[PDB]
Amino acid sequence: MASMKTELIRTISLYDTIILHRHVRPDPDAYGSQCGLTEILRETYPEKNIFAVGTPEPSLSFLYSLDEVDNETYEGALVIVCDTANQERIDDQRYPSGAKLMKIDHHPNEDPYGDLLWVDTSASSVSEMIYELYLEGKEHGWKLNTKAAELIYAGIVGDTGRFLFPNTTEKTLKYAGELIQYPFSSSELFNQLYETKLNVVKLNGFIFQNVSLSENGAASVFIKKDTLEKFGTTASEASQLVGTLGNISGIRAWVFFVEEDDQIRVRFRSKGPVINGLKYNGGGHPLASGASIYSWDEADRILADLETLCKE
Repeated sequence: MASMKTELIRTISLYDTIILHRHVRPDPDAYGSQCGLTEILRETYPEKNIFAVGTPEPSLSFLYSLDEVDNETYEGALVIVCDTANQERIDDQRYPSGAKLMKIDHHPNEDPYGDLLWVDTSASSVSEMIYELYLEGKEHGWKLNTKAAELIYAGIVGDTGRFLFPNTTEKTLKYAGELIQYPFSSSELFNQLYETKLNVVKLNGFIFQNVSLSENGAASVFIKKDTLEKFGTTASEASQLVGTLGNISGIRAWVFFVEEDDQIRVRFRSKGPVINGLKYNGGGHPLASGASIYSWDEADRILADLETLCKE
């Protein structure tokens, strides 16, 4: 809604202090929406006290640095939470202690928190929504500088896997075209987003070398303790590699089994068949899913089922 968009801008003009949140374990969209908006507000309102809080992610610290804020700073503040569907995942829970709370998200509105809410499930990403907000804010004095343009672009390219994912729409590409006119270097941004440690690259090599495809295009990857120790890779590094099998000729759906301290992180992926239906105490989207498990026996039966989902 255009009105709804205007009501956010009006509210932002009104508060002297604005403190911005995002979700725990932030991804590029969280940096681009939260920090992109911070940077628009800093440029536009050099008289306001603007702060972006939370715990940084070291692989994205190159985008922007966060602030360490006192409890007193929230008194009478506007608080803005970006890209966070559930209150319990907001990084830095002090979010409701301001005078006002504003929710800007693209995930379904199951937790309809905020005094003002702007939820658009058709946006690719919350970074796209921030660029659309800025388009409506321009007429009200908003300024997008080079740093902000770079943040928003980074959000959009990280969240869509660089216009690869089904969440890419016409607006995504249009706004990216607009944003790429700012004098930041897109190629050094991509170099940094995609920079990968040699040991993780090696683990990725081990996975490619040993993957096998059934008759039905099903595939599986067991990354056990020993494997992690040998490559010096964390379980989280290993699981983040699940998406690298997607270009294999004839692959339909696959799964990673990563052995953690407490559980075994399971990651599912599919080139077509729906895999949320595969129940095992965890679900997700139709082509990307997750769950936990507690023995290899249980993994072995997930396998039998994957075979079936792929045969059918």
